[PDB]
Amino acid sequence: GKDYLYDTKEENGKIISKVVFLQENGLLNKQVRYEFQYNENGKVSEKKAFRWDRTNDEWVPFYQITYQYDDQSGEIKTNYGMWDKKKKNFSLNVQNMIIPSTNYEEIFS
Repeated sequence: GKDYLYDTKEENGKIISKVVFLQENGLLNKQVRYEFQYNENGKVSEKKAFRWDRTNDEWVPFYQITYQYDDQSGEIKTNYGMWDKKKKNFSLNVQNMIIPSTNYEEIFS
């Protein structure tokens, strides 16, 4: 079965990072690391996700989402890109999607 151990760092009131460990059949492995940055209004502006590379034991960038907010829309506009290991940017498989504002807290995984 799957259980999860979460390690969350907060600076004052804001989550800055979260690591998810997968617990499965008595094993414990790093699964994903999230890092968060915030706009001037204190809302999340950027989420970066890292994979755990077991060949080298290091966090490697995986994807990046940026978030834009609108007064009247009730909607958050998100722009996602995957890490391109040659270009060293998030230019692969770029896609846009809308999150309802009511699901804001789910950004923190």
